[PDB]
Amino acid sequence: PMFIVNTNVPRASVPDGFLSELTQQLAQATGKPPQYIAVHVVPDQLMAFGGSSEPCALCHLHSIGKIGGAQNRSYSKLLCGLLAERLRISPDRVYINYHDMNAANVGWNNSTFA
Amino acid sequence: PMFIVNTNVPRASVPDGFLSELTQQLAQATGKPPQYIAVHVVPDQLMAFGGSSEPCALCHLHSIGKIGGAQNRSYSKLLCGLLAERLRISPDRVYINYHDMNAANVGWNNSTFA
Amino acid sequence: PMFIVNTNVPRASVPDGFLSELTQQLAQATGKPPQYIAVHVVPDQLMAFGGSSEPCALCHLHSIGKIGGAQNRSYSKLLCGLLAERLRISPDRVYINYHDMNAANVGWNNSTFA
Repeated sequence: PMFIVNTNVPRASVPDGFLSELTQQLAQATGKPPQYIAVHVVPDQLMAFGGSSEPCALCHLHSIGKIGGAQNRSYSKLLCGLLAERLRISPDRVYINYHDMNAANVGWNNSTFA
Repeated sequence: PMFIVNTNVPRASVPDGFLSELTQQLAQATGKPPQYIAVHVVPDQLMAFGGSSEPCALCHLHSIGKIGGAQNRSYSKLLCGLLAERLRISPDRVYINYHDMNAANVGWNNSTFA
Repeated sequence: PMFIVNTNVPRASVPDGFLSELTQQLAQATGKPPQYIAVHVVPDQLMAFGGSSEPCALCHLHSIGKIGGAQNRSYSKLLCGLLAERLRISPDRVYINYHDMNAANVGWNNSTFA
């Protein structure tokens, strides 16, 4: 899995430990080994949500499998909860796009996962 | 819907009001309410288009529906026009990727849009 | 085609000439003219891979065709090789997502590629 969060929250408001927390919680939610989880946080962005520059987050989760209606609801509750608790972003100002990647379309370690 | 523009144009060259203009124009183009439109502009990037570094833009539009051949031509005319007028980016140095998202694959407000 | 590399490697560690080298190597690999290749490098990012903040890269290649099992293996060896040689990133700390775009879903120059 690969997770990115783009946010207008400033860098100083991203707490120490946040990447590690994202890694751990995504491993557990997806079932994937922690070694395969990559996370990326991009603060200080020029963004708006509904026209407003109040705190918001625009995100993507790419995964080989483990994407589907029920799973994605669970991920959204998890990830919105973390963004609310840690970055003080309202859940209704978060979008997360879920992308089910075929293994042949993910490169890693000089090859692909097919 | 959510829209990102990655550009090498400097931040000071992004005019005041630009995020709002994008929000408004995308609401009208997609037909979705402005409350549901999110926009993200990433200036000052290290980029090349066709081997050169004049102003350029690499973009993505993620929408739940409202993506298709004729719609996308109209969005491209609209968005290239805005990037030309406001950021002085030639239309032949813009790529926009259109992504039709399923509602179950978009998280928001602790759940999905399904 | 367009390629993005997000990395925690600092900007000063990105060699002069890297954008041009990516352009040329991707033109050759995809078989597309260099004029149609766009590249975007994003250093200094807050990211982790497997929980670790050692050097890593998270990448995307969007192409209208020229995406498939064997092609993507070849791209991954090429790109991991460049990231190792030029940015000193371990291949096993690189993900590259390959996205085969429909021509009608790519805007350019006021229209689409359809």
